[PDB]
Amino acid sequence: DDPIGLFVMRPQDGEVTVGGSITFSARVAGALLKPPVVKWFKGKWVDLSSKVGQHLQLHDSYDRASKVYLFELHITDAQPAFTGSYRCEVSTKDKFDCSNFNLTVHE
Repeated sequence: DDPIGLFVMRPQDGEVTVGGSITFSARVAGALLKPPVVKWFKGKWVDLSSKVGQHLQLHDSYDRASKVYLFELHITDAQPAFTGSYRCEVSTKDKFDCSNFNLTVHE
């Protein structure tokens, strides 16, 4: 099957009800002197780090035992406009990867 890129685990499609909360995440193996770096997007160009607040938070962590980096995107009090196409981009010193996923907000 397909070549192994940077994602140990890719972000998945998600569904949430209006007012609900949902987490998206990515895992990357550290094997690397510096942590991989993540960016989350809505559409081609909206950088969600610019959108952090009552409805959106980001959290990055590392598990020493497994040497895996975890990147989380938390959406809270979901609104209908949050529906759509999203993307996770990860960089290391040597590689770049990305992964597309969708959010659907119901009700």
